[PDB]
Amino acid sequence: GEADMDFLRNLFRLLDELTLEGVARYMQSERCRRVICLVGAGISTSAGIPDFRSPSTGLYDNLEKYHLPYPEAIFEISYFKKHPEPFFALAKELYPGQFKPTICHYFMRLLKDKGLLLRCYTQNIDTLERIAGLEQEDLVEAHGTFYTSHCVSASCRHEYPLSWMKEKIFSEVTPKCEDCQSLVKPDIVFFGESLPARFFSCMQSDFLKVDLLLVMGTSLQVQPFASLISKAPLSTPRLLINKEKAGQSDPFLGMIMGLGGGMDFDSKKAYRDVAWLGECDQGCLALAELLGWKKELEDLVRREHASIDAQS
Ligand SMILES: [Zn+2]
Repeated sequence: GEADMDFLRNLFRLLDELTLEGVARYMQSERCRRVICLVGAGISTSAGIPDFRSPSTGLYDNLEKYHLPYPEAIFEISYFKKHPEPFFALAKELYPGQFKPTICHYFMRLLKDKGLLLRCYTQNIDTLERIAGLEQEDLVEAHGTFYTSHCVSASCRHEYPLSWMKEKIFSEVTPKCEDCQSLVKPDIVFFGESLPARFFSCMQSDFLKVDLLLVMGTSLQVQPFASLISKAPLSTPRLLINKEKAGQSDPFLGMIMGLGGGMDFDSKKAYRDVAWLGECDQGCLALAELLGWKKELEDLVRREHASIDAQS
């Protein structure tokens, strides 16, 4: 309890039918023991996370002053080591503290609480999964996280807490290691940086025994997820909850998808994939209701959001 408050204070085998109802019944069967969620930006839009693709907002205004050689440079490790300022100016905007987890995030928290969540693979860097209660062990953050930070020197790797980093960034002080003076950066996985070994190992193990895949707030044709979805055993049901199904646009990926076990919701061969088109929060609300978890989710969201306001 006090630990939860300190945590927040510092921060701030098949379906009967191919329908959401069918998935809910499957989830209540004894065969559904391991669930993997693959999530993208769509699960955080209701929290107020902006569309990072638009220069519209004042998000990148502070950056049009450092003159980056190419867009990806702000997340490239060799560039960071020579010019850390741009990334830290952007991180000031991205660090957690201004947003609360959504209904969708707390739904995954329930899966955790109930012993159903094997793993949550996320493309986001808003830290909302962790704020919602998911622990490192439950997560494969494709692009890393701002929650942990480490000295960039391979011979050092000293770790630093969120409050240590948070203070520096808001004070606009470039974080330096206290042991070796090298730069310290949040554990966002930069181009040219190796990701934790755990990522590959989870990707190679988790889909062998998964009983259900919940894909939310992301297109199926996204670099990481495209491959993971086809790794699950052939009998594993897969549910997509997103506002719209993405269109084609690219022959190789498309063909590889059709030949490798990609989602099949509508063909004559469809047998285990379900698409539920609408807002992620609405979809999790719908699913929770079918499972008899409406009130529990309700109280969870209300209570966690209130703890965040209270801080303490
Ligand atoms: Zn160091």
